[PDB]
Amino acid sequence: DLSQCDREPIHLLGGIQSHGVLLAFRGPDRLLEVVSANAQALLGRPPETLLGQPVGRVLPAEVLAQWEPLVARGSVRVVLPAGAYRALLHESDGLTVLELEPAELQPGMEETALEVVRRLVSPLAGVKGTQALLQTAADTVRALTGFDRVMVYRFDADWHGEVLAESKRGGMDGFLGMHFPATDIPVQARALYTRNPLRLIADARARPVPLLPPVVPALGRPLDLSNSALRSVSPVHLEYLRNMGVGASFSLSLLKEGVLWGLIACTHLEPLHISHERRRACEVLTQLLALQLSAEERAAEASEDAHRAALLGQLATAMGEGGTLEEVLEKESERVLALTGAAGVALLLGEEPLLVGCTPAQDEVEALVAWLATQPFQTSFHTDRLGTVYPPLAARADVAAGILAVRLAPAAARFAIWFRPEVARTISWAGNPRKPAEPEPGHQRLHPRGSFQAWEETVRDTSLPWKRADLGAAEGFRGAL
Ligand SMILES: *C/C=C1/C(=C/C2=NC(=C\c3[nH]c(/C=C4\NC(=O)C(C=C)=C4C)c(C)c3CCC(=O)O)/C(CCC(=O)O)=C2C)NC(=O)[C@H]1C
Repeated sequence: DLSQCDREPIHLLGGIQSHGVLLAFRGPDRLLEVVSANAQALLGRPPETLLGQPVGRVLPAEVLAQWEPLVARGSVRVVLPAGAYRALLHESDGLTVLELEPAELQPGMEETALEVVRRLVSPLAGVKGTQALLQTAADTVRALTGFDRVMVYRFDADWHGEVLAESKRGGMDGFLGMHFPATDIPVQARALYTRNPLRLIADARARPVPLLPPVVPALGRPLDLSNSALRSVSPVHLEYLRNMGVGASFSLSLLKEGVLWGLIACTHLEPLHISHERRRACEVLTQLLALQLSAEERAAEASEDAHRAALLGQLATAMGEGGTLEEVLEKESERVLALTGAAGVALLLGEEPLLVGCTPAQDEVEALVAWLATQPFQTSFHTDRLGTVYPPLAARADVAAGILAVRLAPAAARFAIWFRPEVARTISWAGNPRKPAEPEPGHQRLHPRGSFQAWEETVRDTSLPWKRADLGAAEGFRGAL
């Protein structure tokens, strides 16, 4: 992909976080093949001397005595000398990978989890706007995690993001409404998070624990840690969190109708571990928000549709109430523009264009009509930045930053073109986006940027996007012309 942020193979770093232990076994004798260098944390004896041993001679009796439900469920609670641990299994590179990490200590967590689910599945939830949905999603995740700050972060069209909503304890500073470059979460990070929706950085300042040996010897590269709960993250991102003053981090992928829409990102000023079962509870809340968002969006799409269907009906009644088509369209100007949420429309019904609302002058309409007759667009053409593809109108963002054109004749140049002004938006970046990272001379190390202080730009010359109901309304109005 684009830069070297994207090139770091974050699933192949060969380290796990220090609060857990990892063990990987091969073949039917279950021979210890990959083990973390801290494995004495939970194995009585030094890990390098257990490379090669069958699992019955490696693992504590405790874990062994739970081996059956472990194998069949992929997850079980074990009570070690060192406390209650949560043991997880998965498969990677032809190995069975056992991960142990401290287990949930509150017997009532799940009970607490069901109560915050209620807040978010609630009878008529999200009824005071989807902003209120985002806030409640932030509120319930922080209520359940104890994280100092919880945010809802949304990826925009170019994969830079913005904070839509924030929930934070009193005195925490936040980033509500701020924008962040796409490189802050690079492309191979976003692909990993599409397949693994959860990740915890329990202590941003702790050192990664290496795996032994540093390659899986069959393959000659490190063990793949894509599906590991204990995967230690890219050192650059740990530096990023240090620069933010963040001691611990936990984020959840928001997948909406197949694709990565955003994250629920949590941060804490001190280290903080969240149990595997408490993070699975937070995942239920994220899927719940994604469900509520989809439901609310489809409903909005449906209600908008009915509005445009009401309109063409009111225009149909209006025609055939007397007069010519140009006559009734002129009187029904407001409805004609409403169909696509436009400020103006030019109709080429044969002769010189009929100009309704604010449109460019007659001559600019004639030039554009002649140019649209050249392009390939089947039946309808639309853009929200006319000026990047049609320079003669590039300076008239006041009346024609976006257009929506429909063909009224096969080879002839007959069209309805709706126009939209620009919509200026003043955005605050968290840091200077022209300098999204501080590379070392020679560009081999790379470091995060040093400051996240507000940096303001106004985006000009672009209209509100054309909505699906806009294109539907226009297609339906071609018949009447
Ligand atoms: C040149 C490389 C860069 C880089 C690398 C990077 N970032 C990664 C993960 C990650 N970044 C964020 C960003 C944010 N956290 C916030 O709170 C906000 C806004 C308020 C932002 C924009 C997040 C949330 C994550 C996910 C991990 C987490 O802490 O929850 C990764 C992948 C880490 C991994 O191993 O998975 C990489 C490689 N960041 C840069 O800024 C540049 C320099």
